[PDB]
Amino acid sequence: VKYTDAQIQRLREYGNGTYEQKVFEDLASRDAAFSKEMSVASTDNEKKIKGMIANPSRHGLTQLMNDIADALVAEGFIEVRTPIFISKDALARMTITEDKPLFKQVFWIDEKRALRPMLAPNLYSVMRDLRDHTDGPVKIFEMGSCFRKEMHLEEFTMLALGDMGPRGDATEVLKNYISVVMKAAGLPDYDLVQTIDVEINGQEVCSAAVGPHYAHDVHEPCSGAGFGLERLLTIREKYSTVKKGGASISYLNGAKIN
Amino acid sequence: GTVKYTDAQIQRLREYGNGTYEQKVFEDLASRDAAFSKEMSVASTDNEKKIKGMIANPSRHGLTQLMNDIADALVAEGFIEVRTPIFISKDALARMTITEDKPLFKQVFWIDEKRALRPMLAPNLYSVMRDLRDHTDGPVKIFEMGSCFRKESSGMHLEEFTMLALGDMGPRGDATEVLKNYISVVMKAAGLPDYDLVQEESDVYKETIDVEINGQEVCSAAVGPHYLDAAHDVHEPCSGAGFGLERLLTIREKYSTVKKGGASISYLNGAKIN
Ligand SMILES: Nc1ncnc2c1ncn2[C@@H]1O[C@H](COP(=O)(O)OP(=O)(O)OP(=O)(O)O)[C@@H](O)[C@H]1O
Ligand SMILES: Nc1ncnc2c1ncn2[C@@H]1O[C@H](COP(=O)(O)OP(=O)(O)OP(=O)(O)O)[C@@H](O)[C@H]1O
Ligand SMILES: [NH3+][C@@H](Cc1ccc2[nH]c3ccccc3c(=O)c2c1)C(=O)O
Ligand SMILES: [Mg+2]
Ligand SMILES: [Mg+2]
Ligand SMILES: [Mg+2]
Ligand SMILES: [Mg+2]
Ligand SMILES: [Mg+2]
Repeated sequence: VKYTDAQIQRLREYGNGTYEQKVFEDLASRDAAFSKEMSVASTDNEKKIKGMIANPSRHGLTQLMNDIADALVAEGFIEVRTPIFISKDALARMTITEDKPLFKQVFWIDEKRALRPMLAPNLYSVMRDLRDHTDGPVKIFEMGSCFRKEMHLEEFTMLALGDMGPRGDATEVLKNYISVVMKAAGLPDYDLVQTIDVEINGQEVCSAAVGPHYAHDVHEPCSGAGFGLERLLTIREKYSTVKKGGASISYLNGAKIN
Repeated sequence: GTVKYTDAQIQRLREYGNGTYEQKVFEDLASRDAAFSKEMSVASTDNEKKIKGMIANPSRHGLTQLMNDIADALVAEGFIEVRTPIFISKDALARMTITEDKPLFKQVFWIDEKRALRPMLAPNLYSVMRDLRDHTDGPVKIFEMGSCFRKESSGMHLEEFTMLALGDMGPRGDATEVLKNYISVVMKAAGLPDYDLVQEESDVYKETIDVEINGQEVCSAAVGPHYLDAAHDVHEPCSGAGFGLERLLTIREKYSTVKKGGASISYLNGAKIN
């Protein structure tokens, strides 16, 4: 037998082991193993919190953002920051209209504005405006919170990068940007799947595309990529749920504080 | 003379310019208007040069850099950096005494009947601090940097702004002296070592110690008060402070409005891109 569904949830509350694979010969040995792993998880958790208090660090998600950002600046990307509020018109230009499944996921603030569910609308706007000021390509990125009604969080942190303007072998260039990010995040091993998706062990962590010309008749060449940063951190740190590494009032850097 | 730029001219000058236009005086309307024309061209020229420099030398964002500079200083002092949700509950607001009758309540962006965009970081920081007290007998020192939201209406006010808030529960030594010292750490790390501390009235905290630069508030801080601590199950000396990071950046970089240094689709690091 295996751990019961309820035992798995109990083990994952304080523990970050891999519990779903354990197999046992009878209920007695399952229950003995469970008691031991619960005790170890809880004590390990307590020690980890005591260590953060004794030797505080930058938050794990902030650190991951800084590691990636310094890699992208070194590659010539400008960091931008855009508003969390976006307009209904802006969503509709992303083709996010009443009929699109994503539309039902939007948090509205009033009749005309919403919490952004992705960074792309704002980033494309900023890229196009920066291209008005130069003959060369423009490469930018943003990291920030996005929101969707719902490895899913209602508030999650997206990294979005974009490259607009003259570029040769766009697809190879985009794959290299993905490499830069994944390597800077400490996740060098990953699969590319088909638009390009990045997966680790079947779990999508990025969606990227060349030429998303989805207002103007004539477009600049453009490519971009969006990464879920809590997902990357969860996979790298081997946290047993996606709720432990990001923003929380129950978890702090993988450890449960209550 | 006594003639100033008109209010509309000041707004037009500040759109692309970061000069100090409100100080200019003129003898008559003709001279005012000629100066306006000249200073508008200068402002746009200077703006274009800044944009071209940013394109030629890609960099981290100014607000992100300020956040990193302050955060590293606070971690060096033993503060834990936390990140908490932007969503908070109506009950959490009530525990801060932000209820239907209070003016700040009118400023809250509601997401549904029971949840709002946080207008301040204290509700979540109080929760995390109290839980961390369960794991130590010593001081509990935490901070968060992140977006807060208020309906506003406009000088030095944004609807979305970035607060740095810190909390210190059970400090070693006098709570007010410790608070003043951590304010000093933040302000020096921000590159703004010259500031005044001024006692100010508060609906939530009764009285705050505010950080003011040339009369402009950039931080409110408070020890307690006791009723507010006890509402969050805190029963020991406690203090905290909340800094407006865009206001700090605006003053340090001498930007002419508070809309230029933070998140924007029109401005990038003090320059207008459209
Ligand atoms: N609710 C969410 N919680 C956490 N991360 C998310 C969430 N939605 C998207 N992401 C991350 O943001 C990236 C942006 O991609 P995209 O908007 O296409 O996601 P998606 O197709 O809705 O994802 P999924 O199928 O996993 O729900 C996703 O690859 C994922 O890494
Ligand atoms: N709308 C806003 N835009 C930008 N910064 C803000 C805004 N509201 C508050 N802040 C910053 O957050 C800090 C802590 O918030 P606090 O509640 O004390 O502000 P406040 O007393 O309402 O400010 P003010 O009187 O300027 O409106 C303030 O000192 C200020 O620097
Ligand atoms: N008046 C402003 C700024 C302010 C002042 C004192 C505070 N004291 C605290 C103590 C413990 C935990 C959090 C806080 C907190 O953020 C806090 C914030 C506001 O709250 O927005
Ligand atoms: Mg989805
Ligand atoms: Mg996807
Ligand atoms: Mg106010
Ligand atoms: Mg005030
Ligand atoms: Mg104040």
